[PDB]
Amino acid sequence: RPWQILSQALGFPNYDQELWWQNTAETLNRVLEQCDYSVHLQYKYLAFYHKYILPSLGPFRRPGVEPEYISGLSHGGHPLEISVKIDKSKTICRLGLQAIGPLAGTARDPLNSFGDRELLKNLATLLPHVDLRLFDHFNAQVGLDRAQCAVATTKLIKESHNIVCTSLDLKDGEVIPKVYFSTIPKGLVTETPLFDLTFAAIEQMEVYHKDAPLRTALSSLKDFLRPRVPTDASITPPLTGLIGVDCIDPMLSRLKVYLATFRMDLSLIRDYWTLGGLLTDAGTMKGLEMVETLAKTLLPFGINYAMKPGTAELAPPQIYFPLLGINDGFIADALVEFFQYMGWEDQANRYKDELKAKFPNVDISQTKNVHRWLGVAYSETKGPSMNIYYDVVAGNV
Amino acid sequence: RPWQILSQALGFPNYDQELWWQNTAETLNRVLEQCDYSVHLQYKYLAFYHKYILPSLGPFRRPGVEPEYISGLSHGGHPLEISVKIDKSKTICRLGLQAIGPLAGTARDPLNSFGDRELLKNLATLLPHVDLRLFDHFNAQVGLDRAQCAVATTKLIKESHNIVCTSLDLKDGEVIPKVYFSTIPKGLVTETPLFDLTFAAIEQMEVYHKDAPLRTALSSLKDFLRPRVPTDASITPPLTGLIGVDCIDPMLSRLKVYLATFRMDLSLIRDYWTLGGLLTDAGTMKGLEMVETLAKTLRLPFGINYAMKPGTAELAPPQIYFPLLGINDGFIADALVEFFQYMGWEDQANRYKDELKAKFPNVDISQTKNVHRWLGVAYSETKGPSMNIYYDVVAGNV
Amino acid sequence: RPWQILSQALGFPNYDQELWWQNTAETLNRVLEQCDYSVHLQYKYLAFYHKYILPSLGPFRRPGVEPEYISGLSHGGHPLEISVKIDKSKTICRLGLQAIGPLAGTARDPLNSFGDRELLKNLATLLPHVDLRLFDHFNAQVGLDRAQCAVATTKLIKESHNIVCTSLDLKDGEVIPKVYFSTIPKGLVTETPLFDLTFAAIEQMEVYHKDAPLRTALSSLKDFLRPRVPTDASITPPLTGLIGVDCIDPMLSRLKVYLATFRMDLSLIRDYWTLGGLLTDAGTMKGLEMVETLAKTLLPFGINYAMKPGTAELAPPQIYFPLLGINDGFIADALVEFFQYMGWEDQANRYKDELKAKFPNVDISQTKNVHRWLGVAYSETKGPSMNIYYDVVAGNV
Amino acid sequence: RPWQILSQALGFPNYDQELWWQNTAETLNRVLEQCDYSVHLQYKYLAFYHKYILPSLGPFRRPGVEPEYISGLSHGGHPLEISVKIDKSKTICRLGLQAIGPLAGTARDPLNSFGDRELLKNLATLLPHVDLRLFDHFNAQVGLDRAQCAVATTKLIKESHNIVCTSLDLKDGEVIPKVYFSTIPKGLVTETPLFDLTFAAIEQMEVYHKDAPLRTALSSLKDFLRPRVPTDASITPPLTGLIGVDCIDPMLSRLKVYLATFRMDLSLIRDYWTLGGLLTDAGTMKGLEMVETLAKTLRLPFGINYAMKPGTAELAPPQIYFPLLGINDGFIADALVEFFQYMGWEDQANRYKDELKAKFPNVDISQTKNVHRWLGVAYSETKGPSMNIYYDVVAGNV
Ligand SMILES: CC(C)=CCSP(=O)(O)OP(=O)(O)O
Ligand SMILES: CC(C)=CCSP(=O)(O)OP(=O)(O)O
Ligand SMILES: CC(C)=CCSP(=O)(O)OP(=O)(O)O
Ligand SMILES: CC(C)=CCSP(=O)(O)OP(=O)(O)O
Repeated sequence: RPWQILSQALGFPNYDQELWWQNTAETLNRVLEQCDYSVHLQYKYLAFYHKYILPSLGPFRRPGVEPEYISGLSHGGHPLEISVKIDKSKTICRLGLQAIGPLAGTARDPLNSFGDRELLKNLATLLPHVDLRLFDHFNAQVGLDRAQCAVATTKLIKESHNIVCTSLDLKDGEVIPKVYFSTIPKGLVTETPLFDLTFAAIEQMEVYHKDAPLRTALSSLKDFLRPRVPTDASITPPLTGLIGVDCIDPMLSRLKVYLATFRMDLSLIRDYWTLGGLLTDAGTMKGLEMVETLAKTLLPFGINYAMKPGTAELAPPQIYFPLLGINDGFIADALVEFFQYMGWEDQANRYKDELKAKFPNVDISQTKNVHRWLGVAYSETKGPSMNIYYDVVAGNV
Repeated sequence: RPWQILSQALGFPNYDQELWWQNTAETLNRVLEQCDYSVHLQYKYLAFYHKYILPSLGPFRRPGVEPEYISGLSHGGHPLEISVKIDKSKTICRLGLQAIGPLAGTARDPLNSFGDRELLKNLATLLPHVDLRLFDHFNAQVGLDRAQCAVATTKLIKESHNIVCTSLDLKDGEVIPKVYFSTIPKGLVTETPLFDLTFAAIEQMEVYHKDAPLRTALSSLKDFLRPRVPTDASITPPLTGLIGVDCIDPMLSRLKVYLATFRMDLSLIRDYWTLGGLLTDAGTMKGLEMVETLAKTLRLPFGINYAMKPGTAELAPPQIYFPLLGINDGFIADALVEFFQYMGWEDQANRYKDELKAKFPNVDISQTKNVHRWLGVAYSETKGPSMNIYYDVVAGNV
Repeated sequence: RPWQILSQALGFPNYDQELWWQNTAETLNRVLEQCDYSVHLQYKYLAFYHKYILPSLGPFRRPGVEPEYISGLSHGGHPLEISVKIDKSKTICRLGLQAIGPLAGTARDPLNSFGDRELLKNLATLLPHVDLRLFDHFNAQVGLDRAQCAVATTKLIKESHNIVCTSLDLKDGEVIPKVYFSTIPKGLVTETPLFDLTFAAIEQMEVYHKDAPLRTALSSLKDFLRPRVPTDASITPPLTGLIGVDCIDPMLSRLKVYLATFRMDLSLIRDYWTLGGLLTDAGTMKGLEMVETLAKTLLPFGINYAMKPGTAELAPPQIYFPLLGINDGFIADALVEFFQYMGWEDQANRYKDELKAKFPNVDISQTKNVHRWLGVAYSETKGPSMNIYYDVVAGNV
Repeated sequence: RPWQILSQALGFPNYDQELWWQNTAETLNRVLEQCDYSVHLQYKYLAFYHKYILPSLGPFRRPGVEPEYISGLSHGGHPLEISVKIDKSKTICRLGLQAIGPLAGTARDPLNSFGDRELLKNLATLLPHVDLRLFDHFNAQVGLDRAQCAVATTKLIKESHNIVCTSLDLKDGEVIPKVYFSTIPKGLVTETPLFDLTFAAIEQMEVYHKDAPLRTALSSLKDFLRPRVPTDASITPPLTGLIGVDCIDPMLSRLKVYLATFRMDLSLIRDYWTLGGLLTDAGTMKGLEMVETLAKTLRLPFGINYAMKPGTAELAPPQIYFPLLGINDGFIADALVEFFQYMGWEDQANRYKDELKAKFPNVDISQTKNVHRWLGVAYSETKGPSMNIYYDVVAGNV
């Protein structure tokens, strides 16, 4: 099996990397098999994961060994998630991580400011299509000096001592990086409103200055958000908490503005999904039925407005439902029912057996931590989609 | 001696680092001694150099071993310079380099786009006051993807396959990084005028949006440069070829706009120094006599560097850089002694030649023409006159 | 293809490693395909080669870039060879290299004394069955301090500034290391006879002291060699120039004593093969016919006497014929004829097309450097074998 | 100060190295100052420590972070000791460590079999006089394959999962390595008596075969030890538990055979020191009074170390090591002052307590019982009396 072959061939530089492999790689290889990646792509991705991702993941938190840096990405504080993006026809595997520098969570690096850019630099000599210009732009806008980072750690819980995180889409035989920047540490430290920081950083992008359509989309977005998020410097949800970009040509990159809120009823779902009455068309409304049916059939909620250069009109967001604390057997039964509702008969018939087989060390009918998030979207061109985000480590124990 | 002691204590991870040390570290230790750094600071800076700078310098170009990446920083293609900044009261040592990545000058990294940021990342965990925000800003504005980098190499000579370089001021017991970004590769690849892209990148700075004084200074600078540099996309002089920042809090960083030109007579020196008649005050005019006297007392382009700081609205006179490559180093030393006497820097005059000899003991500096590379001169209202001398250390040692 | 997939997944830490891959890995993957290794084993070996062997190979000598260390292993000074061991039924791929330290061929490391042990140390945490005790034993016996190493470089050509080299058999899904130690630098520097050094080092082995059979074999070997090699300190072939061991349990390791000579006529072949009349049995004589037929159908010659603990009697040696300077098209036609002589019809029918396909950048009917060595052996239990050693780099240009 | 200056210049690759430095480097710099090393040598040894020793020390065991490998070298499981060797005329500083590989104490490396040789390889390219031949010889004789290593861990406590450790004498402006190999894991796994395997490994040395004097010394040693240590495979005292060599030319290396025992009265001290009546001369007998006086003036085993050199046929008296773990460090200091007065080392007596305090400023050394770990004493005919004091640096700093 590819994960086993690579272990045999490569070994491990240190014990932390060995443990990360022993607790994630079998699962990943299972995911890639189940999403119908060829064997050559299984090897591609697993070898990549070994060489580039294992060293970025830092120490493997476990009984008796408490890392200086604790991630918010998972229940046990491990900076890793594996996610699937499901259509009608295909499923795509993705990794989400924080790349942990070797002084992270200590005075020389209080918010783990460097690990993600170091990974991306390695990715840029590895991969011909990786572009760091949007990364560098937002790092310059929302990054903090060391003194500022220290101040931020006094005002945030241990699981939120971070500015950046990274995802890698394993798609089209390639690795496609995306990054997300948190606005919160900068908001806190400079006592600037999150709304102003977020849009100030966006409006200084080189692509913003060249693309009139993007400027039109953002002004619509701004007009929707301005009345709904704080005008002052509080961290009072609903709030503009992350900015997302693809690490590709800035003209092709999607710009992502993520709201976080703890409150989500039907009125709020409607309001977010339709941008307050702005989107009334039949595609948007079909999406909204889907989201409402999902809520019925079933950490902050997330609303992610994604914009692309050359497009003047906003689309409906992706909405993220937190699943931490809900039984994983129930979630699986709920998703099967939702998949039948969508007419995704093949996804419905396989979901629960393939979930078991991803996570053989665990009884999903007893766990509550393995599904962490679910995102749903509807695109005008691409159709409906579902993202399921798993705490791999929780599922491997 | 410190450079010897660190060799014995540290050794070398590879032969290229050993050769770098053997061709630069004696000289550097000499310079620090001559600028009256304490012994503890000599160790501090030499140990730092060994740990952080040696691995960043790449292969040591020499007969039989042609690196894939050739730097424009020195005559022999070595990515290193050492410079001294001389006042009346003190002398400061500084290093200039390019941090060479391990695939530099090959298809995976045609313009050496990553080494400098990697060095700076290491400097940020080392040093409590290092800030990368201006670095990242300009890297986003003037940097290029791989395909663009490959295009750029087809339009530039081998010595100009670069976007960034780094300097380290060894001052106040600290290491203070500065970086410089070339506008040329982006100008060439996007077929944009250098003036436009330089100012477009500056005007998108976070500090530009917060600081009215800086905007005002740049607006005056723009009015002066717009008529004097190309409005088209040519690389002809005078041109806006580099943008410089300090890797510190953006509010305290100096923003530097560097012109390169090959033509420099007395009228041009006047025009640059006074910003075309804009500066007429007595401090400016004293600076101008000094610079005129230097030009009289004495290939690469001339440089003119306008340096602007947040919170200051008015432009100051630039620093002017005289190129010295190809002029005998014994002559340059005699000229500098005379200039130092003119300034009333009697102590600097009396020591300059003997210290020059002692900086470069393994080569007869009176026979060479490549060791002094540049000379910069400035006058500040608050600081007084200054001189920067930039040496091709490797040419002084091989 | 696996070599391509790994390139894509892994990239390269530096340009030298990239060039080594671009000039050897396609060939290796071709060899492994032709010897019928499964795809999973192709990935195993190619991933291993990338992680462990590429960094050990040092700079890639090429026009404009002259390394400080020049290896004798190949025509262009590259420290690599790939070899095949051919039976009737199977073919085994092996790598031979010198692991180049980062100060090799300079004053801090004049004979490249450290790179091979550093590779083996990495192999010992990678592989459960690797044993370093025989390595360390012979390193202690024939290794030299820095001053001695400097003296040795003044008395040897640049291509002989070495004490150790390494081979890796790619067999049974495993990597099996072997090492060879040169007696010459120590002989030269201490003005000790090679015969005395070689046997002194052997007789101080822990296994020699425990195994009466081995002591009996070596005393027979000593009685054969003593009259035929110098009693003085000259490097006058025939001479005892290398000692070989397997990096496994000392009780299972074969101990190999290699003679080098520039003179090889029928009388000498006979004398070496039969240990001077000592071996007269029908197995030995069939071997000898085979070797004689090979010579007829077609750097020093090599004679390698291999002994194993628990066996009191000597076996016939392996004899190594240097092929440098003989046309590679001719060698292929000669080997095809020899394979027919042996009744290895399948090996005969495939040898020349598979040779072409290993080395697609080159016209074998014009080159003289690609076959470097041929070894032949006959074992009482295992049967006849042939080892062919290729200059991979010469074959890739 | 040098330890501060190197921190500022070098920083740390990871937090474990930072913590090591923060808990040992001040103390080390203190020791070097107190032994009258020049400032240049302080830098030399501190820079060396940073580059070569910090990464070899592994994780820094502390509350909340339990490393996979736990060393027996110190009370807190930290693989480091600092020791001073005191004469009448000088004091020499030495480091003892285990070089912790990155899979140590796990299935891929159960007895930490590789870190020490990796450090020594780095030392061989650093230092012109380092020689690995004796290291490799004993590693071949007493080392174990992985399966054997896993068996050994089932028969030994966690603090004894080791085969090798390393010491570095900081002497003559140089670093001189020594290594020690434990015979215990091989004794246990092969069910061989410790006496037999110790001498079997020694007798296969290349130098043993060339040097009649060394063979004669060992033959006398064997006659003395054979009746006193087990003839069976038990780990009971007295036992031959370590073999020591210098990593230098085998002809100049001292070969050290160390006994460990828990029982030490005046008759036993006499028996060990005189090799059972074998040594009766006036130098030996003066040494013996000294050692008797030390025992009177004052848990781990006692150590007795017989040290033999090629070209010497006759045995000398051993060095005897008194274990001090569990005895108050204020008391030990008062005892040593008294012993120093007895020796007529008035200067050593007058400074010992104040320097002890200043070596360990972040802990009150009068309250601790773990800081002095061992005391060794020797007498040479050619060299005079000596004392080695071994400190648990980490226990003195945390
Ligand atoms: C960081 C979290 C929990 C979600 C980010 S939204 P995403 O990038 O995972 O979703 P897409 O890949 O854009 O479909
Ligand atoms: C890199 C070159 C040739 C010139 C840079 S100007 P500088 O930064 O060296 O001069 P100052 O340090 O600003 O005085
Ligand atoms: C070093 C050279 C050219 C030959 C060594 S003999 P070998 O080990 O390659 O042959 P075997 O693998 O023992 O059949
Ligand atoms: C490692 C331990 C506890 C004792 C070793 S004896 P030593 O080598 O430290 O003493 P000397 O350096 O030989 O004086």
